[PDB]
Amino acid sequence: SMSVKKPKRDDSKDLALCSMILTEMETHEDAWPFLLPVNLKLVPGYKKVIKKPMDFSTIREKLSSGQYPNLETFALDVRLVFDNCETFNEDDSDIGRAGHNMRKYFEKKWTDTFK
Repeated sequence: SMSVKKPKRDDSKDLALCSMILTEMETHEDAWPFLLPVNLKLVPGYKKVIKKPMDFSTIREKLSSGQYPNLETFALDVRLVFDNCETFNEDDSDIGRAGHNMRKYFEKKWTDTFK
């Protein structure tokens, strides 16, 4: 509350560490469904059904240009990529399995780096 603060957590390396995690996600073999925005002219249903599209390139541009105020807003966009994938793709598809694998990979790096 006013003039009463918990001790200051060091957040000065967060930007660098989220960049490293994102590099690792970009270079995973199962990243291919997620590297670029889904083409809304060529994929029927996507525009109407997926209210907030997100992809790794879009996260990388936001990260590089100071559009994440803190590490939690970064994790929300990464998880959005996987939540959108589950909304649109069957679990038993290559893309559906890719998304489960990537979410697992991300969540371990997130815990090991910050928790």
